[PDB]
Amino acid sequence: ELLPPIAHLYELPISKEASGLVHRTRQEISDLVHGRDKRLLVIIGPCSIHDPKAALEYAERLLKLRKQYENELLIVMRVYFEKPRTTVGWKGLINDPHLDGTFDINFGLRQARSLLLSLNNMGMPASTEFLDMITPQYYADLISWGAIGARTTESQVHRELASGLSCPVGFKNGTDGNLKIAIDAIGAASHSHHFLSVTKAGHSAIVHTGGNPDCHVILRGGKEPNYDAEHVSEAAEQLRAAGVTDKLMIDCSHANSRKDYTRQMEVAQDIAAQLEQDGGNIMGVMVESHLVEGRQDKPEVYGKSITDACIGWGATEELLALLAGANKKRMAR
Amino acid sequence: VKELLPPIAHLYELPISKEASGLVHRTRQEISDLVHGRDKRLLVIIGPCSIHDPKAALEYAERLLKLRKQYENELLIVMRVYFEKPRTTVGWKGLINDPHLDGTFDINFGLRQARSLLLSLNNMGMPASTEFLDMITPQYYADLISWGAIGARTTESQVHRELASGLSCPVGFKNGTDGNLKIAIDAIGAASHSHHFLSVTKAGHSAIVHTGGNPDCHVILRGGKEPNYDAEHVSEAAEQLRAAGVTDKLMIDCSHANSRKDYTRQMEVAQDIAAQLEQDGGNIMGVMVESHLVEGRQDKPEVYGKSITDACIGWGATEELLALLAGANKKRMAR
Amino acid sequence: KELLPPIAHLYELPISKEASGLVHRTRQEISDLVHGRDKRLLVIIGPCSIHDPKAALEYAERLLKLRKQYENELLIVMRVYFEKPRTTVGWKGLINDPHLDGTFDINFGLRQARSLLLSLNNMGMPASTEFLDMITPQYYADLISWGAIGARTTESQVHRELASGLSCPVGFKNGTDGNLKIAIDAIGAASHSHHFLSVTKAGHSAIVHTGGNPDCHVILRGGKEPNYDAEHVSEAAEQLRAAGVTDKLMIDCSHANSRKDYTRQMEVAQDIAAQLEQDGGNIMGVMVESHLVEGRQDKPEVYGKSITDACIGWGATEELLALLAGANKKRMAR
Amino acid sequence: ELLPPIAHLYELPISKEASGLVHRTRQEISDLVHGRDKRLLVIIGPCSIHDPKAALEYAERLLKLRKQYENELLIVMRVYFEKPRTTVGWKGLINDPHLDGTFDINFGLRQARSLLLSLNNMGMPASTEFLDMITPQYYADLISWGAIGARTTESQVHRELASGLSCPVGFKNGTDGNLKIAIDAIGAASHSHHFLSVTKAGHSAIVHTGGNPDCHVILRGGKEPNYDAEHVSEAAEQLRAAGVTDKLMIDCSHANSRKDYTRQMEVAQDIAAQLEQDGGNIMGVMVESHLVEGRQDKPEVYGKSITDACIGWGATEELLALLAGANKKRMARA
Ligand SMILES: C[C@H](OP(=O)(O)O)C(=O)O
Ligand SMILES: C[C@H](OP(=O)(O)O)C(=O)O
Ligand SMILES: C[C@H](OP(=O)(O)O)C(=O)O
Ligand SMILES: C[C@H](OP(=O)(O)O)C(=O)O
Ligand SMILES: [Mn+2]
Ligand SMILES: [Mn+2]
Ligand SMILES: [Mn+2]
Ligand SMILES: [Mn+2]
Repeated sequence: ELLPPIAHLYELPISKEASGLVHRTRQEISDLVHGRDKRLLVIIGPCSIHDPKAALEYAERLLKLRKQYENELLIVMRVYFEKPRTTVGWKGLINDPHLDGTFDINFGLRQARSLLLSLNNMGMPASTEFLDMITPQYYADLISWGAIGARTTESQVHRELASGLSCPVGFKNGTDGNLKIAIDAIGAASHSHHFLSVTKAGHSAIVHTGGNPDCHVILRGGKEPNYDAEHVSEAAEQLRAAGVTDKLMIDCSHANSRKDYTRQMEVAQDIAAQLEQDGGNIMGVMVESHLVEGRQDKPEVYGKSITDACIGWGATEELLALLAGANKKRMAR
Repeated sequence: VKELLPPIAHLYELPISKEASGLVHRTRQEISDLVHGRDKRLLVIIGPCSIHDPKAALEYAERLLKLRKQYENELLIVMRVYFEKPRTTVGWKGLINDPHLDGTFDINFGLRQARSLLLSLNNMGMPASTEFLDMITPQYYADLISWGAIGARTTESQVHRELASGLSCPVGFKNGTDGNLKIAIDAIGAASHSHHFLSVTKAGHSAIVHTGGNPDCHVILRGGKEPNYDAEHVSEAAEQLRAAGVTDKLMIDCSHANSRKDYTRQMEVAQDIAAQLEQDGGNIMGVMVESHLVEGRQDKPEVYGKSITDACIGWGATEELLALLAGANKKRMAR
Repeated sequence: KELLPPIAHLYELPISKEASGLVHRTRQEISDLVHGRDKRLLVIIGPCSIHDPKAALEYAERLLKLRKQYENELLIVMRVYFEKPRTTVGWKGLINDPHLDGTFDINFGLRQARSLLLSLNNMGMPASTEFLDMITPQYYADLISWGAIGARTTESQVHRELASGLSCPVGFKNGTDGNLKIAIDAIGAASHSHHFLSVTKAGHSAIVHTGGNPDCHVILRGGKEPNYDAEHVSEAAEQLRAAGVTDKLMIDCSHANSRKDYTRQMEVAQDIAAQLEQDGGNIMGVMVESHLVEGRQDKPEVYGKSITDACIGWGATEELLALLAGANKKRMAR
Repeated sequence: ELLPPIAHLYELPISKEASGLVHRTRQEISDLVHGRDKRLLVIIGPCSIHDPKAALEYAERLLKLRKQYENELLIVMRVYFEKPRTTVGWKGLINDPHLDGTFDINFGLRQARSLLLSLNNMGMPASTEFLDMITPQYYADLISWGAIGARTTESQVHRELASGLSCPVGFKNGTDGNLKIAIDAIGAASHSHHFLSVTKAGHSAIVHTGGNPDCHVILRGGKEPNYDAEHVSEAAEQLRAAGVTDKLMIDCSHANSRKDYTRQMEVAQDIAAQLEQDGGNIMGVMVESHLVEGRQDKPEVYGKSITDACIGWGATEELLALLAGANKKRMARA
């Protein structure tokens, strides 16, 4: 029997501190999306959260780099709770918290909220992919930035959802490299919509959204990678042609790394080079990172991904120093 | 946030009848048989791109009904009764979302009107098909639907695969808007399995549902960068379907990216399909045709029985096309 | 079983401009009687219980002409009782068992009740009922111009709570053995704001915060002995004033005041008429159990005849209203 | 914005131990009601719970007597969360937990469940008055015995509620002494009913109850006390005449004590004397007891009632020893 959002909000109300961090971080990101600040947003963390203990440890380490680079980078943790599978598979912590096919969703949602509250309370803002239609009411108030995945960008119900989120939202290009669907998606999500959704009390209702002003595109690769300068420039021209923001984000992972975690660094280096030469259209990057590098099918090793392979903590330090140094130069112009 | 009546309210005013229930049951089975190769009739999903007027749709049904009966040994005719439309950016999302066509978004009326029409259609002997786009609306009218599509833009979406996994009707997954067929094959795999996810009950309250899987899914070739209707394309698709361990019987959409911005090309496509059915065409179990009383399209709903969404062929062309397919499939069935 | 929420019935049967206006008006007009601003006599009259809408519509049609005829002396409002409190067990009314066969088709019952109430208000006839259940009122309350809380539930806090949140005037009946203080206590209670659990138009439980009902009053319905007469009214008015609440009250001609003998309602009416002639300043209303055809029956075989408490018939009803109208015309002249 | 029962059941699931205690205690009480065991049920504790700390402390002390006297008495704590007022007033911990007019009902219901779980976990079963229609779904699973109050015994919605409780239920005679309404009530509650109620998920629904076979009456005084032998005998005769159990419970407090806390001991002494002589129709008693005696308007003194005045802990030890000694003799005859 599903507990409604209000049950979880009662046990874990948002705090003054978390509320302020979310509010502030959303604004700060808005400023990047609309070209009012030239810091580089960095969405970085695990492909998926499967352990909260490890995620809290990861956050603790990342928090120090968030503070150290705060003049060059705006660091936000990937705290992904919902995973889109190619066919079937584990859909994430909310759907299957115990990782055993028991689908204890009430526990999952509790655990997700708790972790998010803790993260915000320690000073680390959170980001996630919004995949399910009904789960967001549980934890959305604790999210500073949202992704709509490559597999759902073209979907109208996801564009509808985005249109009503209070956080900035990144739409990824399609799994074969279609960028126009993400540009279309900003157009869609920036408008007001009417559709069916569920309330904080667990009942279905008609909602009227005001539109999300702060959407942007994410280059995640397709058949071929789309990260490089030619690709960014091409994208920016298409964005301007559609009358939407020409500031975009580049995913170092996934189709841009050809599903090879050791290539995220190459992509980061290419981005760094663009930031040095010009790179005026770049406002963010995305990196799949964890305590320990690689991936594993069963959750045997602590702080190691059970979804997409991540770079480890050492490589993570390198990468952030690389980007911070490069962006400091861009901001000096 | 505005008041929404739960499904049970609409089920109370418009309960399914013995007859509609039996037609739905029977038609789902009949389609299952096509999907799994037990019957060589050709499913034909045919009707408007979208329903915007119930009067016209009832009239269209009246005429189509006679052909459904006339061709029942060769074709299994089912009407397109599409209530939910996926836009490229923004636009009118269909009768449920905006029944009045004026931006009033009177969804309670929409859902009532949709159920009423569907009940009337089934009652007169015409089965109905629609695209399932929204997650929460299906509980309102799903019991009146004999076949469902998941659109090109949502086939890759996991929530749509989940929804499909719990529908009691056969379901067609369309290839992607640029021609990706693997996403539809992946989608059958997904939807055929059991899933656990959040959904809303007949009473309007969110809940965890545990679906049993949908064994009757299949692929639809709707074009992409290049059309995928012809024999080479069908054969390539059947090989990929067999490789994935799912049914190699598929459906071909004559409309959309296969007709490539001419409604009248649907006839060319139908002719090509007819030729395949004559030569061999063993992998084809269905086709899809965008048809209305009057041909073409219009931005405003000024002309009766003319589409306000994608352009359709008219009634005359519709008669030609069905006779063509019937004649051709009679031959395939004789071998 | 799957209960439809109030909004489902409100969608099919929205209140009309006309019904809405009649309800609003009639509640005000009654308020005026309760607080002594108008000397017309409220008359709550109709069947003990509604078991057939056809008959009730026919009854209303006839009563409507007397309501118009006597509108300067009487304010006539129909008893349209959907919920019945049993001594032990029994048929609890149309909402609970509409088919009268123990099928308990409550969704139908509530639909039928609302439909009837809408039709009644639409034709010009205001409606009254006893509010017994906690959750049913959300379905039809908007169509009710006056409400009773029964003798068996007046002392109950959940009924006082419910009353506190009704937008219509409410009569509290004295207890089944004649206790009047519980009804006076009940006005105190219901006049204040309350917080308690209730169900929304959407069918979900919720905390409600009521504003209080300023239009409550007492009803004398008999006990071990009848309490209708002048000595009893005077005694009651003194107790009401002592508690700081309205000393205008209503007298039930039926039930314990008639000693469960329908032919005595007329005696009681005559005694009330005499009081209205002599003085009767504390009386603002009466209650009469009336139908098309007099008496009662266990099974619903005869049309327009009660299956609950025995009622007077249409002829006697015409007599009684003329009696009260004539008597009250005199009181108003003073 | 009201949380549904499932939210509280998720945070505070019933334990194996509490579940077993409830199950067992309900059976043991059933046995008393139907004359299969001659122990004396004792419902004892505060008039109302306003502080959980004090209630847990009270329980701790009572638990030792429950164990000491377990062969003669079956002791169960009064843990009353809902209070019926004469007019207006504080309605109990659930309605206003903070005691300040903030009506924080979500907190109240949480606190009530938590306290009840703790009580059952330590070995102390709980009893309460069921007043509200929607609150029971929150805490009912933790209750071993239920009362329907003097003010609501005649009410059909309370008889309906009772008909679906899994615990034995005592119906009190009316505030002026009417016993027949309680006998009628057992008749009613023992039958199946159909009515509207709210689910564990917080949505309204139609419920079909199976009937409660374990109801009995409670003598709690009226205009005059009804505790004595003549009154018991007279009640038993009426009970037998109605075909329901002639084993009853006697409240030492309220009308019987004449609203005087000191008086309860007298009543207990009279009951003890009946148990010695014969007292075959008595299965239970009710006592209003707390740490400290008397009452107070504001919650200034710890463990002292803010509702009806209670006897203190000392007097409580005296009373239980009195009843235990007396009932040991009754049980020896057999
Ligand atoms: C899988 C997902 O990215 P996508 O494949 O949607 O680009 C993710 O962010 O890990
Ligand atoms: C729009 C939809 O088709 P799709 O573009 O998903 O093939 C339809 O059938 O009208
Ligand atoms: C039963 C009820 O009267 P009461 O007994 O509450 O005075 C009625 O008016 O039918
Ligand atoms: C007040 C209530 O009992 P009653 O007055 O119903 O006998 C109680 O037990 O506190
Ligand atoms: Mn990933
Ligand atoms: Mn179309
Ligand atoms: Mn009556
Ligand atoms: Mn008390």
